Amino acid sequence: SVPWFPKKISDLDHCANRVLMYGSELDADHPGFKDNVYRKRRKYFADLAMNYKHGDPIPKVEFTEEEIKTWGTVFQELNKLYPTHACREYLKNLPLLSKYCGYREDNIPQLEDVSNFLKERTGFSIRPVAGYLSPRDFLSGLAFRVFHCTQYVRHSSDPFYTPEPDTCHELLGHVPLLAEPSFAQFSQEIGLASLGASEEAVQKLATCYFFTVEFGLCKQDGQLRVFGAGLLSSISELKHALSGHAKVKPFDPKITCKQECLITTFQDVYFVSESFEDAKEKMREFTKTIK
Ligand SMILES: Cn1c(=O)[nH]c(=O)c2c1nc(Sc1nc3ccc(NC(=O)CC[C@@H](N)C(=O)O)cc3[nH]1)n2Cc1ccccc1
Ligand SMILES: [Fe+3]
Repeated sequence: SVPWFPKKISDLDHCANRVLMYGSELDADHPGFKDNVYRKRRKYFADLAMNYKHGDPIPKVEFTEEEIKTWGTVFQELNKLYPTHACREYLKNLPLLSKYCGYREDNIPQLEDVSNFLKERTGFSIRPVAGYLSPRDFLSGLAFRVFHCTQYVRHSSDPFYTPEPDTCHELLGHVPLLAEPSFAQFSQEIGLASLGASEEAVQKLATCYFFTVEFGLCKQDGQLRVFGAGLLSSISELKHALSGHAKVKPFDPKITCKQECLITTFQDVYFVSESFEDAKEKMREFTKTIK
């Protein structure tokens, strides 16, 4: 029988809080693991997300000077690399975000502002999320053009590394492409495909999502470019991915879905999509075979 799935955007209220691992529950190896002040700050962010209901404005947060410095450090360096590394759609949308959502080195954009911007451009919206969700629940958000988004900032001891998504990853990695209609469509259809799907199918969709939305490369005017959010927010892997020393294969869902998703190291392999339109077409054919 078909498992429960959200049927309208407010139904995400019921699965968004089905958190498998709370945001405040840091793994032994976390840079802030021994920091009780950062631990409290994380509990504050997790509580904001848990209390959030669809329809609410996303609570605005006053970021500390230390958090803003961490953002600025990350921001400053990544921006040096984007012109020579990022896909054209990313480069087109990022200056719009600087203009309308206050992206700059000395300011962390508010999720509410970014959500209102996306709603206008592609109908995407943001939902703050406490911590890790099941792949079923995370992907179901995309069905309604909702991106579940972390609001906290990585620990300041190491601005260039995070074991997990933080809101620097969300704002710099994900948001510029959610503002692109072809990418938004591609993403939504991953979500739509997942709704009520078997566990098996959900896992394969989540792996395809990982190797496009999070670590994807594309070919544009004969060049390899980056569109994966996990690359776009990581100084070291962004450079590595286009370095010439990375393994690279064509995006092909039946093959890609067999690949392991690595969380604490560089990927072993990156997949190249011809275009967002082509990736979308390939997923449509793939979904027929698993659903
Ligand atoms: C498939 N899936 C699920 O099943 N459940 C989710 O809740 C989920 C999800 N996918 C995402 S989105 C997402 N998962 C990620 C994993 C890794 C990375 N890696 C990096 O950013 C590298 C950066 C670093 N090396 C550096 O130093 O910069 C980016 C990710 N983006 N989430 C939301 C979620 C919210 C909170 C916590 C986890 C996940
Ligand atoms: Fe991500």
